[PDB]
Amino acid sequence: GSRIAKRTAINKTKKADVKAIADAWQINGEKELELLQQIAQKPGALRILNHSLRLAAMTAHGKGERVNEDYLRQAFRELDLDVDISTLLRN
Repeated sequence: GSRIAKRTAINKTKKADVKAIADAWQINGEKELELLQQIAQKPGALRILNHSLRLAAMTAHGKGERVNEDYLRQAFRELDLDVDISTLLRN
């Protein structure tokens, strides 16, 4: 049957919801792999933050993106997380 995972999982938890955004994606290379080493398998909640957390892997964001632990925030924050990171950007 359907292979739906355990929805409602703990994606970046709530307390680590903004701390993961820092050590979660390209923040170091070994400390970020750990977070996802136990987060993309038990998220069930990205979507909400994924709207702009999809950047965690998008290291080419041609519009606004830093290059380091900050990049993450400048990736899923430099924009807004409501429409700029949606599917609407160009003209």
